[PDB]
Amino acid sequence: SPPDYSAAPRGRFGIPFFPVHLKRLLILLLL
Repeated sequence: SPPDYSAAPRGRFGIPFFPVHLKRLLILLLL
């Protein structure tokens, strides 16, 4: 391809490590 931009933004409309805490809820539910 041409190069891409998948370097996830943060501190302005972006994806920090947020799904950790939530997937940890699901893992605990399973546990």
